[PDB]
Amino acid sequence: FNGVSEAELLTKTLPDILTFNLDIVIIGINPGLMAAYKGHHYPGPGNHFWKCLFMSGLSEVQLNHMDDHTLPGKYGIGFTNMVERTTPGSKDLSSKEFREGGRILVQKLQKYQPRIAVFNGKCIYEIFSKEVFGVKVKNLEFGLQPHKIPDTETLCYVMPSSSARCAQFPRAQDKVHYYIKLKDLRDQLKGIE
DNA sequence: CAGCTCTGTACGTGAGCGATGGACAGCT
DNA sequence: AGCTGTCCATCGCTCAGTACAGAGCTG
Repeated sequence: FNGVSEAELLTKTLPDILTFNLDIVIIGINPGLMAAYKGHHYPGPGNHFWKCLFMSGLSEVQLNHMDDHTLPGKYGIGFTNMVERTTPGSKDLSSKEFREGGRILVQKLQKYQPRIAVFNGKCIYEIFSKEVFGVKVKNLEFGLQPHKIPDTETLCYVMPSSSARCAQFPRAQDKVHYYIKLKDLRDQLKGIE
């Protein structure tokens, strides 16, 4: 990491990119090493987020992590994470951390009230749902969820993690459907006013 | 028995490493 | 021609959640 130790990166955090009146908030699991290094969302050379955002038409050009600060004003997209703490993988986080994260995340969403809270990962929505709605899902599905963030009109939309670690959706192509459906949901909500 | 939870394990792509060797040019 | 060093193509390899079997538990 250009002479920067893994030990130093694990201490770093990644600032949220949140404003009011957003259409979408991308909720990641937590910052990975490269995200902590760069100070930008999804720089992972293999992470599919920026590729899926373009292939779906949520961005009209291929953007990258360096553009994340332009996303609220130009595309109506913000960013946060279920957990603040940096680690190399999603399995380095404890259940307590996730639940402490969900409580902080629900307050952030209740403050900014985006049209749609996007869970970039199934695992984080499984914990979120149980913690915030008291609902333990039997057959948890991707896409639009039946509960709004409490005391808001904010919807919950779930996608497989943009991380390339996930073998069930091996390519950015295998996840674009969900980004397209997200775009469709947004265009519907903007049309409904 | 029949459901639950909780943990352990297995799994596809493609980008980017370091290592290796071939192509090639400079010089004698 | 013979030698030596750089460069670059290419190789093999690592590595960035999810689903599910099955043990242990419990109604």
